[PDB]
Amino acid sequence: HMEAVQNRIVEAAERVPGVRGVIHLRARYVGQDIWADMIIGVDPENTVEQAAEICEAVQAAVCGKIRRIESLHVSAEARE
Amino acid sequence: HMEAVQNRIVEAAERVPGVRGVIHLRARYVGQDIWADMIIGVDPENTVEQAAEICEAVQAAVCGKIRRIESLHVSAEARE
Repeated sequence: HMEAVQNRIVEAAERVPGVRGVIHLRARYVGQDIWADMIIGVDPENTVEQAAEICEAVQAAVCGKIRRIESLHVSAEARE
Repeated sequence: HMEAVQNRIVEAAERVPGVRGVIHLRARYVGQDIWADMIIGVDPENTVEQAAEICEAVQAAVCGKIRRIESLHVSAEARE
């Protein structure tokens, strides 16, 4: 069920270089698939280009570890 | 009606230093009030802190020029 899977999403995101916590994570089942929407924190002094790069990195790492996720949006917000 | 008001939103955003076009703008009436959701473009080499600053700037400039707007979210995406 969901919570197990949410823990796995947060844990996978957090192991990616540049991720400063997961700020928000919304996940829902579309049948047997997961669709999710997430915000990560990032260094405020990172450039927008760097923030985008970490987001794709997170998107790839999470999709790679949790196979049932068929849609994942990752966006970023300054933190710390 | 709406389109007039959307033109005014885009025009106000675009006069703010650091705004590289309006990428997306969703506006709806909640009665006589406007609630809107917008994405601006920004220099990819700006820092996340700078991108946030321009967003607040846009939020303030648009709310100040279009009085019926009672809710406005501004977020940012690298452009050019």
